Amino acid sequence: NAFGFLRLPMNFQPYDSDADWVITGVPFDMAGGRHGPAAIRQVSTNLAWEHNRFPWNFDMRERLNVVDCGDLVYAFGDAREMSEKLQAHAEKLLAAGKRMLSFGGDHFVTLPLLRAHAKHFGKMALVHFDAHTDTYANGCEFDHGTMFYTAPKEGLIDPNHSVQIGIRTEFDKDNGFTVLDACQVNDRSVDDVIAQVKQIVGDMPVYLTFDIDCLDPAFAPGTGTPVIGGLTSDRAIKLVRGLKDLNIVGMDVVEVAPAYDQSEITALAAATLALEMLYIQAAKK
Amino acid sequence: NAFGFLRLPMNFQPYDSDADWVITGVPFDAGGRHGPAAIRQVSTNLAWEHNRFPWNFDMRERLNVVDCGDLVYAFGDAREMSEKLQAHAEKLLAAGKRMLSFGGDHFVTLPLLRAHAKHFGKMALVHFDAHTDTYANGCEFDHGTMFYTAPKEGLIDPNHSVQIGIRTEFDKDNGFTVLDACQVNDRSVDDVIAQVKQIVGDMPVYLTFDIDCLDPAFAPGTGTPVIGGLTSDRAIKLVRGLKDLNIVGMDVVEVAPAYDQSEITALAAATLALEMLYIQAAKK
Amino acid sequence: AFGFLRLPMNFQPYDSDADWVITGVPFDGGRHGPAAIRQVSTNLAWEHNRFPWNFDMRERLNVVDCGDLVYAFGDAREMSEKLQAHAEKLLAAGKRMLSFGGDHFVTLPLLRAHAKHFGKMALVHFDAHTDTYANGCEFDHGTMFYTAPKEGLIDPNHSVQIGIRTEFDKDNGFTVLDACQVNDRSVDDVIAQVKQIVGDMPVYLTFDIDCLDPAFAPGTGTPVIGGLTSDRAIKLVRGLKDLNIVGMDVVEVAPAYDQSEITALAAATLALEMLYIQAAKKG
Amino acid sequence: NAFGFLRLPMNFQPYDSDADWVITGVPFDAGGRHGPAAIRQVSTNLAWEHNRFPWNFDMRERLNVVDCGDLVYAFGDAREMSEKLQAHAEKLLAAGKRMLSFGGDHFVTLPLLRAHAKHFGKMALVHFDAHTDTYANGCEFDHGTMFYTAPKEGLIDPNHSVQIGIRTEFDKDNGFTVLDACQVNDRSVDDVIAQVKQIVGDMPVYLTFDIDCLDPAFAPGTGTPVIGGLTSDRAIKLVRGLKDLNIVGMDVVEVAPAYDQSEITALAAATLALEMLYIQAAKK
Amino acid sequence: AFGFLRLPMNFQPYDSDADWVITGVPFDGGRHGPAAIRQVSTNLAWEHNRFPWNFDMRERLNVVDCGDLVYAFGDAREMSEKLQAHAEKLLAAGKRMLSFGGDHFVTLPLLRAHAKHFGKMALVHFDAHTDTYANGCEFDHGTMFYTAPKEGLIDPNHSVQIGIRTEFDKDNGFTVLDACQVNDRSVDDVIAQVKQIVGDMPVYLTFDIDCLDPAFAPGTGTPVIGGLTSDRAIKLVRGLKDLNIVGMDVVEVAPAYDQSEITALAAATLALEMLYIQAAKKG
Amino acid sequence: NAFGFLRLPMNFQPYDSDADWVITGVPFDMAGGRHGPAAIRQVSTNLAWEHNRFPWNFDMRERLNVVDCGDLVYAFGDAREMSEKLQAHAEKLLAAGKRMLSFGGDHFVTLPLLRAHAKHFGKMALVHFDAHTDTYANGCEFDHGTMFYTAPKEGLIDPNHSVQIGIRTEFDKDNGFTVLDACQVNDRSVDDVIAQVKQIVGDMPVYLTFDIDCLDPAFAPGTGTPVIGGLTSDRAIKLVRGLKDLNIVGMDVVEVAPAYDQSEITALAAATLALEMLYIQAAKK
Ligand SMILES: [Mn+2]
Ligand SMILES: [Mn+2]
Ligand SMILES: [Mn+2]
Ligand SMILES: [Mn+2]
Ligand SMILES: [Mn+2]
Ligand SMILES: [Mn+2]
Ligand SMILES: [Mn+2]
Ligand SMILES: [Mn+2]
Ligand SMILES: [Mn+2]
Ligand SMILES: [Mn+2]
Ligand SMILES: [Mn+2]
Ligand SMILES: [Mn+2]
Repeated sequence: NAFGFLRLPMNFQPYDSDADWVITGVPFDMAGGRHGPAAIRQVSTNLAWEHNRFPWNFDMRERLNVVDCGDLVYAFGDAREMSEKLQAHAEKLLAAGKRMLSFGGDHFVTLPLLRAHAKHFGKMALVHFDAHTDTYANGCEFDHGTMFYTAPKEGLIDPNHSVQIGIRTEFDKDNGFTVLDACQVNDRSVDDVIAQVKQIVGDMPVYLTFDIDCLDPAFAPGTGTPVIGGLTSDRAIKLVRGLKDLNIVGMDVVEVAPAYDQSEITALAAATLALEMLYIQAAKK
Repeated sequence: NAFGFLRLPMNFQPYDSDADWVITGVPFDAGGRHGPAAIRQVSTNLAWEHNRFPWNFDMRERLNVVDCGDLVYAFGDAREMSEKLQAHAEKLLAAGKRMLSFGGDHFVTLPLLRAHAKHFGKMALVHFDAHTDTYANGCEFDHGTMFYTAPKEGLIDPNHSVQIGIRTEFDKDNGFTVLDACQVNDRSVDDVIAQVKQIVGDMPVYLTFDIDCLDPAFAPGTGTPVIGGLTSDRAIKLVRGLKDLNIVGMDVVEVAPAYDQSEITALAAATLALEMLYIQAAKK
Repeated sequence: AFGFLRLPMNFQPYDSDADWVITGVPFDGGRHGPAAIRQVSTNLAWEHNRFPWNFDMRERLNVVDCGDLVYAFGDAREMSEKLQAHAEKLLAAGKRMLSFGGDHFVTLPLLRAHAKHFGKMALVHFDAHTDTYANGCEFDHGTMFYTAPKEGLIDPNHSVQIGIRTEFDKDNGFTVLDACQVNDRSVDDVIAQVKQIVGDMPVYLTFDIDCLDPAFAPGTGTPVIGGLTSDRAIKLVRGLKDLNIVGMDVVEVAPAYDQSEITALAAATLALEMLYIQAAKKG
Repeated sequence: NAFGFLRLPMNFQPYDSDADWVITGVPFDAGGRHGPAAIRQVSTNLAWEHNRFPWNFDMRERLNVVDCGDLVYAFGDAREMSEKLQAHAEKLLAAGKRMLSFGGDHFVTLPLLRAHAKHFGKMALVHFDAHTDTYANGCEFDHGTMFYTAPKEGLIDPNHSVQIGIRTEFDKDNGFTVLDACQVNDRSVDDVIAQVKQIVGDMPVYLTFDIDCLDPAFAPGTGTPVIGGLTSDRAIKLVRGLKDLNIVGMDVVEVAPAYDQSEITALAAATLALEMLYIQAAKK
Repeated sequence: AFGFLRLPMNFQPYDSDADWVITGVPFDGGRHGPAAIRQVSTNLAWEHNRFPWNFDMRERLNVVDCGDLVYAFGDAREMSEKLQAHAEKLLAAGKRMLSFGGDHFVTLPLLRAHAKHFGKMALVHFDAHTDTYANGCEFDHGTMFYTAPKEGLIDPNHSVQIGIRTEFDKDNGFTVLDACQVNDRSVDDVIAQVKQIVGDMPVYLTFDIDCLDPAFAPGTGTPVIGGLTSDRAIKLVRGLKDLNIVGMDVVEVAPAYDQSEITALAAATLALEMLYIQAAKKG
Repeated sequence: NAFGFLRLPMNFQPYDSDADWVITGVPFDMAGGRHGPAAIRQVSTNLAWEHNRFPWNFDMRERLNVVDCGDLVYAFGDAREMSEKLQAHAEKLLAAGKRMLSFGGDHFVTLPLLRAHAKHFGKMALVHFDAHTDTYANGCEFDHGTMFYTAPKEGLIDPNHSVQIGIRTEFDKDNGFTVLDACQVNDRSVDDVIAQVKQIVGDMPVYLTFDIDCLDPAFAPGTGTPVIGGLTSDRAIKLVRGLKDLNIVGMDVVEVAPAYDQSEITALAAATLALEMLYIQAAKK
């Protein structure tokens, strides 16, 4: 109570709660993204004092019952156990009617989530903010750059209605994934880019995943794999806000590595983005 | 002598000096006390330029600026800081001097507004910040309440005031014109300045600049950060675009050196401060 | 596997199958610039094709890193002389130079060696400063582009200075594209004007990292607010492909003032782009 | 559940729990608010040890410890923090629980002393700090005045109290025995502990630990640092040497994470905290 | 001039006039340990005779640095196998090893190679942890000195563990000199007991940097308060001269958590002492 | 006024003031010791609130008129001008009857000071706290490791009554300088070491110079040339305090490089040592 993200209530038995949205922390890397959820929670008090978060004219916590269920408990080193307890957690939540905002953690945390969400929402469109496309063909079982190769192959997402925003590194130009790379995103208007995004997604249900490395290192230095020429936090937030009218079933923010943060501005970016992900959900009501 | 901000002369008895502009540091409340120190130390970066770019003249040739050090007051006592600070300002103003002031908590502006209102009348406030600082029901010494109190005491006129760079909850119905960061970041400097001049009119202006207006990327060293702010480039051009307004006093506040990174925030504040001085000099 | 971008170290590069040689020049807190740049560059090494390129620079050029220049602990005079000798023998053997600072001063020896082998050059200069101070000490950064034209090394009248944010001289023949306008103009616009100024002349490309705004390059000794973004820096560099760049360096990185290695990463990324735009013209 | 300090259970309704010891965080005033957060985050470093060295048993097997989170109070209001904090403590104490408390400003101890005095009588204070915190003429909410006020309100008896690690000006004439850092650093642990036991007697003890007691080399993360302090090794052995005293409550305060370096200070505090728990457990 | 302590790099060290070879083993935030250690070591290089010694180690041993071990980005199994192969071929050619971590796990391959060439060894272990966990993952730091005795690589009964500050097993044959007593006893006292435990057996010297108190070595991934000072660490290492040390490593340095480079400097200084005490016995 | 070190009065015209002791800052390196005096001043407020600085039972500022004259103004790059304006400054102060506590800055700052002091006090005994002996035979004209070679050769100090405390690096064992190296200093009692110091110095006038690198890097990380195995701040302060009965004519603290400081603990060590240097002067009265 008054102890989680944004001073929301902790509830460690959330499956039968009245919550609409459950926040879950997943401290996991396989560096230093393990403390991402702690850092995000700790800095979110910056945001909590606004009754109506700018620029909105209503309070999210009045339109949505959001609870923080803490962090996922699993064997210290084991990633298989992480992955299985994460998908299990996610399935039990979805079956109870709840929706998920999730804090990472390694981006790999997303595969368990997509798997669980796919069972309840069908094949999904992926809106992916990152500097990496994370479609690596031959990597380790738990590599965090291989999950959006594995997800289409397991029929979890449809590349042909997915969009990858802020890319700045080598990628495969023929996946059916539409790559809106940081170069053009930075040189195009937010409206322009949202228009193109909406055209691709359709009315398909969306999973929204945001690796913080998508922001330029100056705006978000606290990440393990930085790439220069990224987005501003102002552009990120405007883009996220522009996704209001999509059918976003679930969402997560990942790769925040507090050990490389500077005066918390990377955790602040994640907490503000996570809150915007909530407000756009509340604004559809 | 050669020891204060920008290697300007220290003068701890400025009231009868032949200085036009007096720099005053006010170390007051986290940890924005070293704001003035940080600003002065980093300012030597700028001092070597004879004509600070992009100006084609030397501010120091057109204006006598002296740095009078920091305001002495009972260490924790805030009611002393205010009375000592207003008195300082009143005596400087009566002697014909003008003030560039370094914070320090943003609250320090309210004493300076009281002092300035007695000498210049009701003012227009040009307010760069991420917060509107109009909180109605707060502690008498809360930093985010100065622009609720000031209109109520008749110091400033909301209806010619403007609040630039806002990124947090505010009050749309109170007379202040709020140019939010979302907007300012998407609009040209000329567009915004035009609008600023429209609202302000011919009226006299007190310019207050809370560094949290700048995005934490450029001003990480602040106590209450908000993402999606202004760049240093935009902040400096906007400030430079107020040349033609009647700016009677000015301050830069909320630099918390504990959270600064490679002295970036203090550099921005000192640069902005210097630009505030050139605006004055380019009219003389 | 051990030098910049996991390239081969070759401490005997004068006779070698390499077409380009990377040389660290630790010199003054920019001693450690070259180390910082190498260490962070592994972030880029894993990309077969460095985005947004369509091929691997490593398959179009043999590039080797011969380490750092050895000179007397404090003697800058030996530093200069051993630096210019180093280049003269590299440039002599039909090998090019990407060099890492280090003090910006390091460019002046390199310009002396380059002028003997390519003639008077156009200077493409990324910096917040113009570095043209006449009445300055013998070994001093800032003064090089007063000395270099008087020694007939570069032609101011085809030289361009990009990102300037500080006091400078308007009447000396250098074209200054200050950070105020560079940030308000399109890259294409600026590149067009660069190409117009330089013409067909061989260019030396020098990049003082303070050109970037301190938010992006905090790790610098002489920082100035209101500079360029890394995005704009990289697009401008990339836009110089069609010019004839004979030599290039990246200087002023100071790790003691770096934050989460972002200055070093910006310099390593720019340096890699300087290599790609070379590889772009040979293939 | 598995979420609080040392991965212990959270329980936000601890008053009727079957817990022996309750951990409470009090975020209050620079920037010692994140003291509790910092302590909890770093504490996982210790949690993996089943028998925390050098003990030959597991504290968690002998004691039910729960973490009840942080004290909620009106954000800036300090008079609320005190009344809410004393009430919290009184209700826990009446229910038979004992308190390990994380600061937070050192001032938080005075409410906890009021609560404890009602349940345990007048106490002996064992006080590790670089400051004596006995300032007579201060603000009602000044951190360095709690051990002037507490004797005057009859909460503690100076004549069985001891102040360990002092490195700054103090008052020799007020009943407290002051073991200065110069002395403690030159004397064996057994020597000092002998003396501590002599002074304290059989009387009940409240153990308060301000982290600035540790030399800034080991606890850089503090707001008022003083050189020539204690090592973490000496601090932990001294604390461990109080096993036989009747310690009724305990706290660790003044961890300012903004000034911490690689989480060293928070680690020391959490380790010391855990040792405070083992002292209790080794008597049960 | 480019490796540790400005020693020569030699990427082909198997046939070389060197008697000792320095090898970085970047492995997991200890990837960057070896770099950090090399970069800071120049602080020591300028001393002809490293204090308090009466001669130059560099004039009694040929020491070279062959860089870092090349292995698959994430495959630790290849890391181990290429590491043990590396050592087996070095130890085979009559060359010794000072190695830099890197994860402490790196020692286990090195112990496998060393045991084949020197037999079962006494372990002199500086760490806050005993690293004897039985029921742990295949590749995991902490478990090595459970695996190493079961594989007959070391003899617990002549092995000593110095600086322990955490849970451990009292009954397994290892002699634990915990940081509580080590800090309360004289170096001579402790060295005497070390010499008594080890006897005439060949020793492998492994130094996990968390042994030092976090105040002295902040840059570590698993820190524990109440550890050793660098002064005491260096005096203890120095006191092992008369023992027969066949191989040595320094591990767990994590720069992401270092403060003003003091952890790296402590490790580079210890490593240099490990070299002097070798040079002490040959001259 | 109330603006210098320890909130003491600034006085930029100190030669004819009533001060006994003048504090002078010398921002100079030839890295990053230039801001040493600023850092020292800024952190000294930590100390200023104690009326009687522990462990003393009197107030220094009651027994001594101490003023801070600011920093020495000279040509930005030129060290010759630094050196000459520094010695000139020092001579004018000494001739006026004033005594000097000086903040560095590069250790080289000491040569101008010794030169000026020698003219007024004669040949001096040097009490030197540092990890380096600074007796380098062949270095640059302004090398900061060569000044205590140059000073005996110019007849400024007598090595045979000088003592070098906390040494941890290669030095020349036959200078007549008595080296009390950190190894033994750390293993010997403070009384023991002071006794030996007093025996060597005699009643000769002492210049006390303290390079902060003498402290172990953990206690004082903010220096350019660190060496491990140094002294604690507690031992440094006790030793300095033990020099009360020597005839210390002048004093300085040098090499504080704020760019490598951690939470100001290096500047705090210098400011506390500098204050102790003042209290021992006041305690003889
Ligand atoms: Mn990414
Ligand atoms: Mn990703
Ligand atoms: Mn604000
Ligand atoms: Mn404000
Ligand atoms: Mn520059
Ligand atoms: Mn330059
Ligand atoms: Mn205290
Ligand atoms: Mn206290
Ligand atoms: Mn360990
Ligand atoms: Mn270990
Ligand atoms: Mn030294
Ligand atoms: Mn020295």
